[PDB]
Amino acid sequence: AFDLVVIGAGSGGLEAGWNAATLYGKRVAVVDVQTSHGPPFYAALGGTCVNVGCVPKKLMVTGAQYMDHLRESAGFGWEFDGSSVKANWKKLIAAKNEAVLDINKSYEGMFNDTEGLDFFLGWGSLESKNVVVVRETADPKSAVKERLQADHILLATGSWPQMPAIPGIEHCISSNEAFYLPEPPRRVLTVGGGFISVEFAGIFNAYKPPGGKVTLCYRNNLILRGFDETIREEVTKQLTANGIEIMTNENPAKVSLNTDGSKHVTFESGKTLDVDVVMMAIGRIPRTNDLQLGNVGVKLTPKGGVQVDEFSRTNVPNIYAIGDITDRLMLTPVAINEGAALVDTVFGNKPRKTDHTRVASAVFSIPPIGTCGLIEEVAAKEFEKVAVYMSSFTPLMHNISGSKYKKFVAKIVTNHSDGTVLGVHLLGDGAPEIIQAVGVCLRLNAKISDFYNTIGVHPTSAEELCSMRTPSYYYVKGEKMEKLP
Amino acid sequence: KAFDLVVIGAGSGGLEAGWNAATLYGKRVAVVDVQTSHGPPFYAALGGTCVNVGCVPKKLMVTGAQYMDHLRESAGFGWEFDGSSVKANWKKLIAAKNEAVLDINKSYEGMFNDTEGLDFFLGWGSLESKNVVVVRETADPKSAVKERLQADHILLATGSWPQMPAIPGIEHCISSNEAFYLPEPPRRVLTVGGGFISVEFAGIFNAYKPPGGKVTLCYRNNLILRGFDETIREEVTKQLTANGIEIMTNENPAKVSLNTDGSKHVTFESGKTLDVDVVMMAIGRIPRTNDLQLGNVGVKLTPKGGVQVDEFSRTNVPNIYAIGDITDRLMLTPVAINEGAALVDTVFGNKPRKTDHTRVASAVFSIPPIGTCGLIEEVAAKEFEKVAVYMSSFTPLMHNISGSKYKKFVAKIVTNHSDGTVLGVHLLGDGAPEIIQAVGVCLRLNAKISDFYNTIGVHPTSAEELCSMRTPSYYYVKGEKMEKL
Ligand SMILES: Cc1cc2nc3c(=O)[nH]c(=O)nc-3n(C[C@H](O)[C@H](O)[C@H](O)COP(=O)(O)OP(=O)(O)OC[C@H]3O[C@@H](n4cnc5c(N)ncnc54)[C@H](O)[C@@H]3O)c2cc1C
Ligand SMILES: Cc1cc2nc3c(=O)[nH]c(=O)nc-3n(C[C@H](O)[C@H](O)[C@H](O)COP(=O)(O)OP(=O)(O)OC[C@H]3O[C@@H](n4cnc5c(N)ncnc54)[C@H](O)[C@@H]3O)c2cc1C
Ligand SMILES: c1cc2cc(-c3ncc(C4(N5CCCC5)CCCCC4)s3)ccc2[nH]1
Ligand SMILES: c1cc2cc(-c3ncc(C4(N5CCCC5)CCCCC4)s3)ccc2[nH]1
Ligand SMILES: c1cc2cc(-c3ncc(C4(N5CCCC5)CCCCC4)s3)ccc2[nH]1
Repeated sequence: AFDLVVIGAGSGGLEAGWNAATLYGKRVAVVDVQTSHGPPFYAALGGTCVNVGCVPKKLMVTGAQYMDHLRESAGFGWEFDGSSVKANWKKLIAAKNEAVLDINKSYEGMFNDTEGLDFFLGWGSLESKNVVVVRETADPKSAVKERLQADHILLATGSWPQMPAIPGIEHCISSNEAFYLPEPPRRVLTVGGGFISVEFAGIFNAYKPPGGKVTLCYRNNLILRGFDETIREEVTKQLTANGIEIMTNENPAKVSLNTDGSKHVTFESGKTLDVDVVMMAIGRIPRTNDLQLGNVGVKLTPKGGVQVDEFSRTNVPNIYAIGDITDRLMLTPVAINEGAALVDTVFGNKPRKTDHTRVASAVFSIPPIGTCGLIEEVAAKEFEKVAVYMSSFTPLMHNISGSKYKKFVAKIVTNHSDGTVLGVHLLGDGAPEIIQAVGVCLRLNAKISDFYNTIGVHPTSAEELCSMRTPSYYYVKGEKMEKLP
Repeated sequence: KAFDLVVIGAGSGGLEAGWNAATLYGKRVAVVDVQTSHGPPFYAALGGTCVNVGCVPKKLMVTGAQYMDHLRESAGFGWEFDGSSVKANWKKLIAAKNEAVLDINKSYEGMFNDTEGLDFFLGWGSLESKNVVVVRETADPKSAVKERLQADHILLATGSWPQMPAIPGIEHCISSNEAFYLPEPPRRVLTVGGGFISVEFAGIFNAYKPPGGKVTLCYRNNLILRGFDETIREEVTKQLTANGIEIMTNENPAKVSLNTDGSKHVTFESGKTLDVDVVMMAIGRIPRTNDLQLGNVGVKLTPKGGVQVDEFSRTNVPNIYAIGDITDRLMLTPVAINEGAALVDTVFGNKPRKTDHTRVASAVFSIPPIGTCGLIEEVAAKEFEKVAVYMSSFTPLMHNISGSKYKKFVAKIVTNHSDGTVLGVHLLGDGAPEIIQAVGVCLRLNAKISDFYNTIGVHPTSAEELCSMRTPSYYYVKGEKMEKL
């Protein structure tokens, strides 16, 4: 039967499926490859976010921040036995595991008491345009155990870590394995400039044993591509100031094992480095190869993502795709938004589509980032006159903390014609929390004057966004100079 | 000496006015204050109450006090150290706060020194005549004249002063002013008042008290923090009690006597007794009109005691104005600052401006803190016929792991249900003050509840919860509460 079958019980899949059984009394199947977090498939019921993404990572960052809190407390008069201090990775992971497994179970409970909503363990594939094969493994020639007849098929299998084709890649891990290392690595190399590499660099930096060293490498000049440039250079500096070695214009060429089990990394430049863990975080790719999409001619974009329209529909009439598989904005709240939007269009004539512009996102680096809308060099290309407001203060408390390097950065980008805010980019503690309501402002087509005529809350870092009245420089036609001529 | 503007009180509102008039419109400005830096004998100084004995030093001290929690909470995330080696040094906190405040003092001098048309005068300002501010050596009219400043315009900006009740033994009590300079942290302390100052200091003393210590907060009425949201009022009461602070509602001191060792024997009106080492009165703050000689020129006061002003900060006497705490409206730094800016724009610029006093975001730095903007349920139910109340409250995952399960987060949105416009937002928990800032911008844009829940969330954050409340938890219709329509 089944009005809807969902392949992938993640952020997008679970929302679409719940908004259908409960909202419209439809019959829904959901397929995922595990009931609980962990090896060998890592992602499981709940999604990447719940099992090996946003949720456990936040807890681990929050754990890592305590290295700073402990150090910084001395400036405020706190003393304790310094050389009795121990960062217990194993207690942290155990505490993370129980937190995730609690959510695993709650969804398990959700399924086992909601009619029109049933869950099927195993690997979903596309047999025909109205049937989904639930096999036992990813092997297409493994035992079948269900064949779900479907009116509507939703593809929500998420994304998967990218690995470059070098010798020794088997000895490298991804973020997935990072969540389940039995020991915190003494020497670790995270590969890539993206947010995952940066966040884990901070986590490992906090929990590493004595004699330790995190190194982060990037093949190009400046990490965190696609983020505001001043923020990119500052985060680089502040990570450096907290002991992380940032190693740009380098890329691993091979990886051999040493006689102790550690990794001997050789870079393209000929430079070498011995580490205990090599974590590849060079990209996330859409997870399509186990779905047998060739069997029904489901089309892909030039980059291996499932092509869809503004209503999440493929070339195949009653097959849909949401979340990370579409290779767009890889964010849990967007995948959730797409899932809820997909349903009420199809199962309730409430035609909603998701807005992908001006979406607030964070990066829980130490220090963290918050961002919404366009960066300045992008805004310059589809607007005639762009204004950039910039304020970079060392917060109140870090004069005392001993963490003088912790500069807060606040940047607003406008179409200077009418002063509409196109972008807002924040660096420093609080940024992720500050930016959320900035999302709401941008959605209300807020102008710069709406910010600086708003009365500040003092003392806050957020305050700064209401204290910038005059541009620092402009972009006209795409050119950067200080004064408007 | 002849000037365009003479400002009495070099504080939040005063300085902003003087700086703006001098730097934006090239006017000749004199600013008067009794000290160039913080502390005894006059506490407030160049920079204002906020810089010297207010928002700035109290935040640093709250931040200091938060490390008690962080150190305890770190164990949940695998941090190990000798807990019996932990102790807080109060003199180091005070010393560090002193440096930070001093640098702002030092910075404000040098602003005067380098900006022409903007001069500082040390001493006590007063109205001799409608165009003459007299500066004397002391607050006493009999003291020697130092200057007689001719003025086209006079701005009164002397702030407020701690109200001290007229009970016997009041001499043995202190105010916030002296609390900032205590040589030792009080083992036992009574903070008298239900307002934000008392609460914040109770948290500070709670963290820094020595072994066997006890903070007690008393308040003559039933529930602390009048004017704030009732759930938050009741929660922060629980969370303070949960962290070891004894709350003493419906109680009020009647007298104080000295014990043999120098401690304080408080007797309440109810007859109950309590021994403490410090009694800090924070029962209110009253406009500082004592020493300004307002009767000489006939400046009128409100029946409440503040300087009466129209919406453009004008007194009854032409060319004499007043802003900030002396007007006895919203005793907040940014409001005074906005009032000063609006005043200088109007008088010396060619466009009238006035401070909007509604929908002003504000904070309380309890642990955890409050962030709030707009109306509370009860006030909204008098103004509007139909009122919705969206609510969300839970102990966040982080704190279930931390061990501080008492730390229940609270988000609330008050709406006029007729059109859905947000009238009030209220928050309790980590990052609340940072979150609420951009919420101030939203409300200025007359945002509706739909604009929040249709905005895409940032995950994982506390703020996210503001964009996830789609149906009212209850309603207020025609003034009456009900769980339904
Ligand atoms: C380390 C890390 C940190 C992140 N942090 C954040 C963050 O802070 N904020 C944020 O917004 N986003 C974050 N993300 C991204 C976020 O997790 C994804 O955007 C989100 O999970 C997308 O949801 P989805 O439904 O598209 O895919 P997912 O939620 O990943 O769901 C895919 C699910 O489908 C299952 N599956 C796959 N193939 C099959 C098959 N053939 N048959 C059956 N089941 C299958 C998988 O087991 C998986 O559980 C992070 C990602 C990573 C890797
Ligand atoms: C403990 C405490 C905590 C606070 N926390 C916050 C907060 O977190 N956020 C917030 O927004 N607000 C806070 N406030 C309120 C804030 O400090 C005031 O609202 C603000 O300082 C008012 O500024 P003002 O310009 O009215 O006068 P003030 O800033 O108070 O300055 C007035 C100045 O006038 C001087 N003066 C007085 N008499 C004379 C005279 N005769 N001649 C010359 N000079 C004179 C004084 O020395 C003083 O420096 C706090 C207040 C206190 C007491
Ligand atoms: C019986 C019902 C039941 C429901 C839940 C839910 N958890 C989260 C739920 C929600 N979504 C998120 C992922 C798909 C469901 C839907 C209702 C509340 C908002 C989250 S419902 C969890 C356990 C349950 N047991
Ligand atoms: C040496 C120090 C020095 C400091 C300043 C200022 N610091 C803060 C200033 C501002 N205010 C604070 C109170 C009214 C002026 C004015 C600019 C906006 C931010 C704060 S101006 C200006 C010139 C200075 N020369
Ligand atoms: C610049 C001046 C300055 C002055 C003080 C104090 N002055 C008086 C102080 C007090 N002295 C009395 C003798 C022991 C404590 C008296 C005022 C109340 C707090 C302590 S603290 C503290 C910090 C200061 N920085």
